[PDB]
Amino acid sequence: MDIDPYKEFGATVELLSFLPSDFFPSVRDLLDTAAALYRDALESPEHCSPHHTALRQAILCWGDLMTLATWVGTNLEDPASRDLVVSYVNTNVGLKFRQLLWFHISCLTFGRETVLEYLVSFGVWIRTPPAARPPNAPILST
Amino acid sequence: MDIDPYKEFGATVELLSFLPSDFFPSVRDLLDTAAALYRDALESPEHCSPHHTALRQAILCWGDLMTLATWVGTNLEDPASRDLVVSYVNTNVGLKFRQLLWFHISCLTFGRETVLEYLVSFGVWIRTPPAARPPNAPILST
Ligand SMILES: [Cl-]
Ligand SMILES: [Cl-]
Ligand SMILES: [Cl-]
Repeated sequence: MDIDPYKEFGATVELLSFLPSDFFPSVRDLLDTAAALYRDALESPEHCSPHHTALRQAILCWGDLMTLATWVGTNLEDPASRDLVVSYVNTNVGLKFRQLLWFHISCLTFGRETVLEYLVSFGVWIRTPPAARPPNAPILST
Repeated sequence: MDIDPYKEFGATVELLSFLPSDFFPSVRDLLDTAAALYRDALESPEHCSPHHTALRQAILCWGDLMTLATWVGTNLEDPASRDLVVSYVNTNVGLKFRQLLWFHISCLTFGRETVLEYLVSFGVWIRTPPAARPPNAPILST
């Protein structure tokens, strides 16, 4: 089987991958922000929206991923398990889940429709040769 | 925060934990049932249910778990192997993923409410002496 966590929301993995990695904030900064704003909504008994329903599972899934990454990097007596877990987290799943947190939090702050257009706008800007774009890349607001 | 993934769906971690860990099918079977019933709906871009939105996310991050497992057995010496990491996973979050997959799939097949009422009745039924219960077990259907 094969699923795109973004398809049901009107985006894809490729649309987010077209953003540069350094653009997304850290896993901890996103987690902090997700609490401060939607602490109350996330811990509620009402699916506030499919964005809330996705954000709860994603956040909990990542903690499962992080428990495993901890066990593998600490309790394997092979020393290369450190570098393998650091690589796995940076290279692979940390950035994949940094995008996912950012998408659903921004859809909740600026609305799904606003956020999507910002992707496509960012998409032309990056694809555009530098002397032909504005020095500042696009920016998200209401 | 502290997010119960069952709370927006009327249940709690303790209610799923109220059934014996023997009871929930392997993660592999549940994926097969999930792909055999809601493949096209889960891959659909249509939000089909808050259960759908949540099932999609659980499916993908079981894969992120097994992907890490693979790295360890591939990139490290064979005493630390994929079989070791996976044995760790299934000991840990393995049941947690079986309960989730079951709850959300079985909530799609039968009514959600059917499932919740089953959880309590089946849970007490297996705990009751044969002499002091009805002979026929609480069951799920429509
Ligand atoms: Cl971080
Ligand atoms: Cl392109
Ligand atoms: Cl008991």
